[PDB]
Amino acid sequence: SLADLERAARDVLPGEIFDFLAGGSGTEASLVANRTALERVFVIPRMLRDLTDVTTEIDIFGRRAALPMAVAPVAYQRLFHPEGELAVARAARDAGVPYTICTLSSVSLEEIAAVGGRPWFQLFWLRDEKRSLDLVRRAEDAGCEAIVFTVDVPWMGRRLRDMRNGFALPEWVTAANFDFAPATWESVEAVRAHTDLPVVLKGILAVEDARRAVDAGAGGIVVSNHGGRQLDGAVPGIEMLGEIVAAVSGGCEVLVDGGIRSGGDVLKATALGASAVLVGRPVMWALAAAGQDGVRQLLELLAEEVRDAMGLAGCESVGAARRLNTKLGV
Amino acid sequence: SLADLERAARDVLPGEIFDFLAGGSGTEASLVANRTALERVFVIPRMLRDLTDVTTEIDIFGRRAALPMAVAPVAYQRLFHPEGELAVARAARDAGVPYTICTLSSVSLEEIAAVGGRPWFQLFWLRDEKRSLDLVRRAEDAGCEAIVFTVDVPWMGRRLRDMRNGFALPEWVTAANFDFAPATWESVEAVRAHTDLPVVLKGILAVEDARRAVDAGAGGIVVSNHGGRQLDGAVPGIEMLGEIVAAVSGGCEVLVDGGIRSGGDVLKATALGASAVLVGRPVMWALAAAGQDGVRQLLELLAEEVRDAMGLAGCESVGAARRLNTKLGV
Amino acid sequence: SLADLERAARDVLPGEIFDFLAGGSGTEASLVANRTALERVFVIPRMLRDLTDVTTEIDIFGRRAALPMAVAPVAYQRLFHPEGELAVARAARDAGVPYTICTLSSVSLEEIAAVGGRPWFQLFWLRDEKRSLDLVRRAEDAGCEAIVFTVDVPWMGRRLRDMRNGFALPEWVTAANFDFAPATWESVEAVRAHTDLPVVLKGILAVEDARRAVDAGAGGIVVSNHGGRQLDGAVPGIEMLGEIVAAVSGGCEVLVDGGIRSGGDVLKATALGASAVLVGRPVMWALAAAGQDGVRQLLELLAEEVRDAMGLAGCESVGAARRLNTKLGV
Amino acid sequence: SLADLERAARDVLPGEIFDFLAGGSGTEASLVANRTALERVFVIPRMLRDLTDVTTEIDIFGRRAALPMAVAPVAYQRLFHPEGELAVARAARDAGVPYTICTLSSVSLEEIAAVGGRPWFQLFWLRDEKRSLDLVRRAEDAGCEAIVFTVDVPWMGRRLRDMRNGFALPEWVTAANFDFAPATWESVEAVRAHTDLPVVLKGILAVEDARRAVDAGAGGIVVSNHGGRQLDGAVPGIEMLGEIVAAVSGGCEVLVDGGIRSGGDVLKATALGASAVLVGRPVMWALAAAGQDGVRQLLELLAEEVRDAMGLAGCESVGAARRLNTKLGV
Ligand SMILES: Cc1cc2c(cc1C)N(C[C@H](O)[C@H](O)[C@@H](O)COP(=O)(O)O)C1=NC(=O)NC(=O)[C@]1(O/C(C(=O)O)=C(/O)C(=O)O)N2
Ligand SMILES: Cc1cc2c(cc1C)N(C[C@H](O)[C@H](O)[C@@H](O)COP(=O)(O)O)C1=NC(=O)NC(=O)[C@]1(O/C(C(=O)O)=C(/O)C(=O)O)N2
Ligand SMILES: Cc1cc2c(cc1C)N(C[C@H](O)[C@H](O)[C@@H](O)COP(=O)(O)O)C1=NC(=O)NC(=O)[C@]1(O/C(C(=O)O)=C(/O)C(=O)O)N2
Ligand SMILES: Cc1cc2c(cc1C)N(C[C@H](O)[C@H](O)[C@@H](O)COP(=O)(O)O)C1=NC(=O)NC(=O)[C@]1(O/C(C(=O)O)=C(/O)C(=O)O)N2
Repeated sequence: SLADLERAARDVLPGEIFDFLAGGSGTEASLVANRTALERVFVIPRMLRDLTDVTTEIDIFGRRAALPMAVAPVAYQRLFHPEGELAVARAARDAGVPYTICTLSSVSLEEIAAVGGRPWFQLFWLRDEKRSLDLVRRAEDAGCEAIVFTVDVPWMGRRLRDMRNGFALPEWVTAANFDFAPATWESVEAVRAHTDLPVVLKGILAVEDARRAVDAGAGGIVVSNHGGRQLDGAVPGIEMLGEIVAAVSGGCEVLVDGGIRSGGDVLKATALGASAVLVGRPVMWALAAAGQDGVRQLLELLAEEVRDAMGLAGCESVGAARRLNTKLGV
Repeated sequence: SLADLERAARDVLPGEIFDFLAGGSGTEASLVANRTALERVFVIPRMLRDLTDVTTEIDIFGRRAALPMAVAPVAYQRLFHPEGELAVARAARDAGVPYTICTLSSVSLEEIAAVGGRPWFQLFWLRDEKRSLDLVRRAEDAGCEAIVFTVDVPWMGRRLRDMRNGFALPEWVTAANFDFAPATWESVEAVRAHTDLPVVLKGILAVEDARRAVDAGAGGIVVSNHGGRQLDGAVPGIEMLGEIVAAVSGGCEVLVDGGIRSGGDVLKATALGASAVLVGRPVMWALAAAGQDGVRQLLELLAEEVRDAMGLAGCESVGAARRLNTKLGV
Repeated sequence: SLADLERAARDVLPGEIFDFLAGGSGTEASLVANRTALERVFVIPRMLRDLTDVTTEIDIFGRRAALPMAVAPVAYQRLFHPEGELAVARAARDAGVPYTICTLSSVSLEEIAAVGGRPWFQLFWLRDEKRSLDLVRRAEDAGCEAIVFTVDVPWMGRRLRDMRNGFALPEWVTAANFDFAPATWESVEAVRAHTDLPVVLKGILAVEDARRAVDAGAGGIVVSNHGGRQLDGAVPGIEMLGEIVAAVSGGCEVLVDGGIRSGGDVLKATALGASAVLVGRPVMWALAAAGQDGVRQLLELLAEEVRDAMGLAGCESVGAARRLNTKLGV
Repeated sequence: SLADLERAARDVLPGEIFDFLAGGSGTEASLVANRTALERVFVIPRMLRDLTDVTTEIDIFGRRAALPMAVAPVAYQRLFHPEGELAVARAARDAGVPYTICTLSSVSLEEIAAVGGRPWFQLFWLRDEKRSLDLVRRAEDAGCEAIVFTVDVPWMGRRLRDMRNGFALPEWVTAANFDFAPATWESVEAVRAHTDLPVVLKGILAVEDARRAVDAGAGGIVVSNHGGRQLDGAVPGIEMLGEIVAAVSGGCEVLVDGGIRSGGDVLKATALGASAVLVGRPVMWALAAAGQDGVRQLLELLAEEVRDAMGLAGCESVGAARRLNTKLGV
């Protein structure tokens, strides 16, 4: 799987960049808990069903995706490889997986979107509502299909790895969308009224926040502790997903991320009730280790592992994988 | 117990063969979980009962067995020792334990069955229904007493040990029954209508699959994650057994396997409600380390450990061992 | 506490004797679980009560004891020190703690009892009922106050340490009461009708066995997996004690043993509802390391630790310690 | 965070003093459990609330504090640094955090209180009720705002580190308030009738003790196992807090301590329902490593971490942090 890639990335990247990537907030309690949560989940597979036409495809936000997965927004991809966002966006397009353009992309969102595929745009709320809504309109004018409003960063968590490294953006990595402020529910309304694209709230962990996101007109949420990078001691998304799925009752798409490292982890997420996962760090290890061709290989291996895991679980379709039962281990 | 044998086998076998044997799918989460599940189970022994006539015998599929245990189907036994299946089948016969002939046996099922004893036949479903049913008829014509239909291998799991070893069958190990396709419930019907032998579905983990197996006319099931070799993250059988036993309500025999390493583990399986266990890897460690006499010694040591464990638990009979209570530890 | 003593004993004893002492059955799952069970138990202390007259004394089987504790029966004490049972019995008497004379004592039970104090006698059932009942009468004629009928040894568990050591009784260690058979409930009746002493069944783990022991006229039970020396995978006593206490409802004394290593462990046992503990291995480490004076020092340190733990928990009396609540940790 | 400081303190202090500070009673089961309890607690953060005016302030015992935190009473602060209590009290005052003057302060309580700020006084009950009540009156005459009656030390726990070190007060460290006896509920009444200051019972772990403390006229309790220094095997405070909070139903302030090492730990304590925490050992590591300026820096870092954690959890106020939900991990 992806475990060699992690090493290959540790080798090629300067320590302080691999730390920017790998790290969480505080004591990294939430970073590690993301993995322990997935490792505790056991799937109950079903046997003897028709697998003649096993398909990993889903429809999400009006469109077909090849797998129940999107590339998570990860800022400043030129930190990992000279072609940064463009290499990832190309591989994503060719794998039929959505790609989430960041607000802090090291290439302009217009350029990334011209790559084609299914680009989404991740929004950080700026101090000026008009700058925020102009970023939303640019993304929509540029053909982005969803606004992934990041709602768990009223400010960045305390990253002790980057504080200890005195890490700072190299001169040659820029925020290309530019020549910030806590978001609120009113900020969500402002975006929702400005766009006809689906608004996807990223970083929901409370059941009542899931519910309110539906009330608020979200088309989706991402059940996420931000890869353990925001509140240290935040519950993992994976530990809140089943509850959140039951409370939303079909009222928006429910994605999850944090620690997805395999196809089997995708199967577990789907059996908990997720519509799709986001994968972050692994796509940046592939990017670091081998640029566009590395990301394309990661996405093919993940595509094979999802298909393998589904069929061994008796699931012809992602919808069947959602109906699987689970059992929690120790 | 068997722990020396494991070492003795590691010594004598080429690394890549010991890996074929020892390995599971994916990250081996289900391989390890099989052991953690049994280690969590504590038996509540009963005291002061009559042990004058302690007997480990059971009746299963019309016939007496000496212990609540059969040899699991393990392909290509000539990988482990020159006499392969014949050495194991001889030791099994002389120990009064059923032996499961594989579809991928490295000696023909007719030869293995001529050894006598209580041979069962494990069926992999082939692409051609007529080849499948002809393998069933051969087994029945050859005096096999049960068809162990393996229902958890629509295709083989991803074995990272064998992928990393680029492992492949030596020239001198053949599939002797030959000069494959996902099974379904219709495949089960096809076998059930073709034979009067008991059909035993191997690889059931879902309660509703157990129930349906009874509905379908199975004479037995094996509650099994295939030794952690199929879906990585599949629940252990041992973790589903009690639920499955309660749902079947006596309607077929319920075997379990995965990680049985002692007589006490046999006692635990029986106290959870299993009719019998299958033992896989340990019979191949004995075979590797000492051929027929090694398997016979393993089966005598297991026979002594089962009898010891039963009497220390106050059980004169396997039926009394099924009535024991358990308590789950950490 | 006792942890230095363990080392001091490892130093002075031949490896194979320290193994006779330290060891359990099978994989020692039940030996280790005894410790993990006590370590999981947290006491909820009470504050601000009157401690003016804190007393560790109890009345058990008609008589006062200085602490809620007795010395467990441990065979062949001359293995650990030349004065063997006599050194332990002297220290026990002078500490006001009952001492359990073994059926396999390396000094005659008449000699051990002449030491005075509060000797109990542990009975193994022999093949001949008349030899058994004659051992009971000797103990009673010798002034023993209780018969501790060991009911968890229809035969000795498989001790892999002693099998691997080919351990056997030295020539100079004898069974002094001599110049065996599974006990049953009828054996219990036979003893109960032969003596007016309290009969204490040692090795009860099932709730229904506790209840039946009361029905049968037992004056006590010892909730015990025999220090993990009998069924490997037997639940720890400490894990069944609260349930057993509730089911007996005051109908006999309920002792527990296995892994008691401190006064705080005595407090935990009492807060679970035990009347008293037995301590085995620690009394033999003291004996090995320093003979009679070593056992007397162990008993004084345990006496101080029990008194300390009780007062820090707000308990003036052992009866108050039984009313404490507990909380189970991980 | 504080983890470097711990090392810096280990370096500068004599082993036997760092052990006086770091150590618990018995096997330190309760010392370690304090940390495992906090590490098991996950917060469920809320998103998208107004953080325009995030404030860490609370009102407690009539007065504003800058953070939900006080310095715990820790005896003989001149052990850690020449300025001992005065350095800590100065830093506490300037950080707007209450400081708890000990009965065994190595500077007189009148001197410590002249520093100003929000001094509380911790009371150990003496053999003579009149000495006890005269210490209470001195504290009140000296402008202390609360009496923190320590109710979990009828006598000091067995500190094996200090027994093994034969540790004893250096000649140059004195008990400055001087030129002891178990407290009871009558002792609590005696203090309550002698002072109009709030009486805060420190070392409550039982629900019924919490309730009785309210009945008794306490203004507060501290849910505390005394940093694992008193009963070894005492439940952690953090494990009883939620239950205690629910039982008090607003009837007194409920503080907690034991193992608070960060702002996130403060957030966890508050989400469990605590009014405020006490921090002990970390304030003495800062003191040892850098005297007054070290304590002031610790309090600024803790102040920043609390504010960070609150905002990442969507809490504008400590009252909002109390309403957060939690989820217990493994
Ligand atoms: C290096 C880096 C950068 C980001 C992010 C993650 C990493 C690892 N994230 C979090 C991801 O989208 C995301 O939830 C996953 O990382 C968590 O899952 P995973 O890596 O285990 O698969 C991001 N999530 C977002 O919504 N937006 C990002 O820009 C996003 O937030 C920022 C940022 O812009 O600087 C951070 O610095 C940070 O999150 O710590 N950027
Ligand atoms: C080397 C090897 C080979 C097999 C199998 C196991 C091993 C270890 N199994 C699984 C066993 O029957 C079985 O459930 C036990 O192995 C699991 O228990 P255990 O070894 O812990 O006691 C097999 N179970 C079957 O129903 N049929 C086999 O042929 C069986 O499946 C195949 C195969 O034919 O190639 C596999 O390669 C595989 O399972 O991974 N073969
Ligand atoms: C070396 C030795 C010997 C014995 C026993 C224990 C040890 C350690 N026991 C078990 C104890 O009475 C007892 O329950 C405790 O050992 C378990 O608690 P602990 O040592 O953790 O405090 C014994 N319990 C009994 O009722 N009778 C003994 O003679 C007793 O049983 C025999 C025997 O006679 O040979 C054993 O060999 C054995 O138990 O394994 N003898
Ligand atoms: C070195 C030392 C000394 C004390 C105390 C703690 C330490 C570490 N305490 C316990 C604290 O107030 C307190 O609850 C915290 O230590 C527990 O939390 P933490 O250090 O993990 O943050 C104390 N709590 C009190 O109410 N009074 C103290 O004097 C207090 O009790 C005494 C004493 O006076 O000698 C002790 O020796 C002892 O507690 O073990 N003194």
